[PDB]
Amino acid sequence: NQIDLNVTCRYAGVFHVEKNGRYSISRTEAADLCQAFNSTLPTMDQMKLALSKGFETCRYGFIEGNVVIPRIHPNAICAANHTGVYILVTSNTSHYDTYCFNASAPPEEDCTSVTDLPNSFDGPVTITIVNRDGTRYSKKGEYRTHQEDI
Ligand SMILES: Nc1cccc2c1CCN(CCCOC1CCOCC1)C2
Repeated sequence: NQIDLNVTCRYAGVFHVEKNGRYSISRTEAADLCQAFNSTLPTMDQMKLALSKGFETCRYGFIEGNVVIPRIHPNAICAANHTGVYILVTSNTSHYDTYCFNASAPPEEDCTSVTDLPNSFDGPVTITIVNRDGTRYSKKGEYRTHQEDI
């Protein structure tokens, strides 16, 4: 009973989280996930600022209202070579990664590791934060509040 959460650098408080390195988070689970990080789903304005500071990924994730990929550099296999905050328009499916926003984070690029999940609640799951440099932090707990997400 284990979940890996792959997390990125923060840019103006905004970061990306993948569950088990595969698209697998529902919109309701994304909100609970960010809450476990004492974070919220970013607004488009927050995300655009993060992008201006250096934030980009090659993965779809939720923000408040939309599913997006922030892109700085054109890449043919990432958001169809677009730049800016690319908005997913047409999809059959409901499960993606998530973006999260922590207001307490540094204002620009913070590429330090994440070493806590400060607002997870009591639970039976071994939750492991996995940073891009491989550093890991684990704790027993839960963050999902909706039964349909478990
Ligand atoms: N931040 C982080 C920490 C630990 C592992 C990882 C990441 C981000 C990328 N992520 C990629 C996982 C799957 O690669 C995707 C497949 C879909 O297209 C973009 C790359 C791995």
